[PDB]
Amino acid sequence: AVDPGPELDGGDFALPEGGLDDDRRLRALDAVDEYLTRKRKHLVGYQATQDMQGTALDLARFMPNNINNLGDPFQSGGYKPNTKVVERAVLDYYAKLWHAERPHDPADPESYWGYMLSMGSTEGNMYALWNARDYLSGKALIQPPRNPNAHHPVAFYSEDTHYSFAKAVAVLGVETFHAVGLEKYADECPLVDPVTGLRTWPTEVPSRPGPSGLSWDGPGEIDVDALAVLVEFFAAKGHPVFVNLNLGSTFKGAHDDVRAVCERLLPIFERHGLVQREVVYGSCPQTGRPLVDVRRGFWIHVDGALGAGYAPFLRLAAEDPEGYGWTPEAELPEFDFGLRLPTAGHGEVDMVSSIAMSGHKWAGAPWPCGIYMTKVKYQISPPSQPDYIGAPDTTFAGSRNGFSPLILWDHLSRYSYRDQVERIREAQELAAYLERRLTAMERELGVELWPARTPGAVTVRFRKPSAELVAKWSLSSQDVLMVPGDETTRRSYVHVFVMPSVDRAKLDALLAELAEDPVILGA
Amino acid sequence: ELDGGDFALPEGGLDDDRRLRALDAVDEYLTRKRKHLVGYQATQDMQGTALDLARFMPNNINNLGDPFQSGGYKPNTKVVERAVLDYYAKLWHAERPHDPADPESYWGYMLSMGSTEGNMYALWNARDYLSGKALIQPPRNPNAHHPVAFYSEDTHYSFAKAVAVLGVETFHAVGLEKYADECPLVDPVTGLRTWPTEVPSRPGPSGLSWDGPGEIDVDALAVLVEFFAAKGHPVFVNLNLGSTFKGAHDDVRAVCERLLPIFERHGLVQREVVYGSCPQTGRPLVDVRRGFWIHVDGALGAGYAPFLRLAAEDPEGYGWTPEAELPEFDFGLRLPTAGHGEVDMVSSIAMSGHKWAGAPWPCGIYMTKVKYQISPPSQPDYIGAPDTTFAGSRNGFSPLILWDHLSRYSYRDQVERIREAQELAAYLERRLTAMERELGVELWPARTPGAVTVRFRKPSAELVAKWSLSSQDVLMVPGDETTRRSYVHVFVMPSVDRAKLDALLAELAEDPVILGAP
Ligand SMILES: CSCCC/N=C/c1c(COP(=O)(O)O)cnc(C)c1O
Ligand SMILES: CSCCC/N=C/c1c(COP(=O)(O)O)cnc(C)c1O
Repeated sequence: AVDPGPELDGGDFALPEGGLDDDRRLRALDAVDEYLTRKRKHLVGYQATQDMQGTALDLARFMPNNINNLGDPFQSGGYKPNTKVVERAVLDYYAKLWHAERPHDPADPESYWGYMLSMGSTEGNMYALWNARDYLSGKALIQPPRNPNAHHPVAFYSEDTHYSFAKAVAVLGVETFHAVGLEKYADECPLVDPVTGLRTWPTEVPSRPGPSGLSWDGPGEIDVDALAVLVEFFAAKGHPVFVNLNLGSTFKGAHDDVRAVCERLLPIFERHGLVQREVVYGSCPQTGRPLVDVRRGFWIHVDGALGAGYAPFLRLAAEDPEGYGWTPEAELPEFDFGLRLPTAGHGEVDMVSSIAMSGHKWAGAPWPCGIYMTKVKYQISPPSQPDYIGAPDTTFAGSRNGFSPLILWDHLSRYSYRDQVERIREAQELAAYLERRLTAMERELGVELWPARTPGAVTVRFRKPSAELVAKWSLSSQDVLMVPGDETTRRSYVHVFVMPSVDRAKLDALLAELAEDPVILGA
Repeated sequence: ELDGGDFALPEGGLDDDRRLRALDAVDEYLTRKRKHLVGYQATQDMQGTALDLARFMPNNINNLGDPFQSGGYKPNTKVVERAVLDYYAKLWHAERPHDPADPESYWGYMLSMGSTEGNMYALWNARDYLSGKALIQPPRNPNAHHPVAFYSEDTHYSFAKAVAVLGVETFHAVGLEKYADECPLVDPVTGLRTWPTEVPSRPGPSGLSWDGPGEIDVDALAVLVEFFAAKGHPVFVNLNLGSTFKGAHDDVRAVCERLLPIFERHGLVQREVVYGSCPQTGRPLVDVRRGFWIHVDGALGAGYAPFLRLAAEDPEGYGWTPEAELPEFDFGLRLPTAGHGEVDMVSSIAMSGHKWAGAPWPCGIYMTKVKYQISPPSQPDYIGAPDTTFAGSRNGFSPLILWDHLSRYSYRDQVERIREAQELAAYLERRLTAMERELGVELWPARTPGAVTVRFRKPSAELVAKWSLSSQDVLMVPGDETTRRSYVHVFVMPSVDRAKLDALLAELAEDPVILGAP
């Protein structure tokens, strides 16, 4: 099989007490560059854009600055070397793209609020679930200028949800429907397990079945029917509800049908008094009663780590296909802050409470970054009031990366909407091309590759090749059990993500190597 | 200031001329501010890190997963990351190499946020360890599972945030809820036994903490810890090694010496913990853990304190006797037990790379030991490496920044950097008091011995904005809004030299608020 090339050797990097001379330092940095350069040119297995030569030329000049966007993006604060003016421009652009109300205005509850992340979307998902936990549990909101389960939120998300949510749930102590089901409602699961036929609580909301009848070969989209049954169960018990929906899922690149979910859940929320409800937020200032305000009892979060970066552009083309000269083959669901639905008796309800996106995914960046966005009306009173930063502590991070706003600003400034439509068009068409070539390879060589692509996704999955090929092309791997609870049914998959830095020549080079790979051939 | 109009991003994009004009405006703004920043604990001169490392900006580097495991995302710098972690492990007297089979060996990782991530991780780790959640895979008492957090009034706001995020209760919350009338401390202002909101810091000339050094009151800590330990609670203590406003160093060694006998008396050195019930008959599955966790928030100080203590150990060899003693604080701090065994006292340390070293963005280190590692929240296929960190994707450019920094300086050069900063902080304090005598104004200058920050009366807004002076208000008698005083501080980082201080002092001497001072 192929050569992935040398790894870095730890001996070259050991840092002695006396320091390293300039020659040893440069040799080491050159080894890093040679390694990273070879790997970045061949990476096709992760949802991370690899080409930003232009941003490097333009933004290298900023590396001498210790930039810190400490505090809320909407006030400078005392740390003057900051890029909050740039950060606000990037936030504004995405607020427009996601049909949020702009400008940000602390006096307008419907207006957007958001900030740029210093980790990746893990930060945005953690923040979302923190914000939701406190909002749904009755903690105090930010300053303007009988039911025992009312304060016990329950989280719902599909089996294709990223591991950051399992992490966030544990960090924040938000209980999933699975945990609450087992603890409080052990024999009352409303779903029958398709393998066993028993009413056992599933660990996550089922995703849609594939040809097998099971989720492993399905599209990776949440089963809306299953979600609605589960949400109804807990809403009827009096619990407020947190739902995460994946817009570009980690392995399959699937898009949960956010509009279908919202249409199906709104009447459930209305029936069970979760559209508008009174909430006690601590005891009353002196005498032993409570205070009360009015809140919704549900929170829909869209994990658009990947997909919030391209879905607006695909949807633009879908709305005017002759203008963009492209009809996307798959429909991507309405998902953003513009999604508004009628009710029986509360008027139009704006359905989505928050969105996360990663900048190092579709746009590309040299480090993790991204955006969390919500609305003013959801903002929680900050944990404390630090004088020393001069700006409110409204964010998950303390010190914040102020170079990432420059990265994304530079990116966004170089492309029109039409250019952004072209980038998602080419990726969609090249993903379809890859799937076609993989099935043609199965016919030419008489090998099984198990190729699969969810319509509208920018990723294609297929049988895992040799370890050396996986290492050369940074293929991401996932094992599946074709029948849950049986380790004899394991299949090993990889996938390829067709990002804007992946072109036809790169895919053709990979395909030529797959065709001669010893695992692929010697099956 | 920067004009928002220059930065609005149109649907159609910006042309190359508008783009460059905007980027030039940003550079001009940042350059002017960087050169005058003296009010925050952030090194502003990286002395060629940018020359050396700009070349890496074309790479989407991702150190996804554990630093000590291969993963599938091959454009990563984990080899570099491990070199950096190894350097700090040695500096902090941790056991190396990292080895999952050696419980005493270090484990740590590089942060993608700043020290906020490391403080959050430490409290998460401690919460789960002290509460009996399952530990990582190697190759009676109703309060036993209810940890209680303690830290001083000079603790950074990231802890208040972390406590809220993680649902860890502070001694104040638990005191109020469970033990409302049993506070063992008397309030120095009121004389009532009201639970204070944080562990008292040491008093100043006022008899109150506001003009004190900013170090935790070890007596008060010990009284509080004993109270909750005696009730059966396990205990988390955060100690500040270079506090945010006063740059104080909690006496970590004194704290550990005072707490160990308390832990031994109340069975917190080695205790049985229930971490489940057995798969058939639900009998408690059990291992032995400690019932306390001491974290050092070295966001700032973990970067310089080793080097000062190196000089203190050999002052004639380094040609410098530090004037203040910085406490032993690290993984090497080991105390005798009642039975003449030894206990390694500190469980974790956090440090920020954008503070003492300098970086273009927030970064840092969290470090603990293998014996404390918690079982990951889930098992992910698609990353390869275990999900053992707070971040998911991780900044792999920061390891390059710190490696490059550390590679350029010997231990002796690092000792010189902290020497120069200590001497310049002492100079600043002398010049401020000389200014009070020359101009006949009261500047309230204050510097905790051994700190690299000096606090003084807040000057005009204009000067504050020019020099990025950090501000803090204090009430000189807690609860009385008429006793408010506004301070600023200057942090003498390695990028602050005599000339910069002298220029600031010349402006302060003509400042309207300083000259107009009642
Ligand atoms: C940049 S490629 C390696 C990361 C893969 N996925 C991350 C990922 C994440 C967490 O984002 P981060 O790693 O913290 O930037 C969240 N949600 C979804 C749907 C994802 O797919
Ligand atoms: C870099 S100067 C602005 C940050 C000031 N203080 C941060 C700070 C932090 C939180 O670190 P970060 O902001 O997340 O990097 C924690 N602990 C202590 C003792 C601190 O002083």
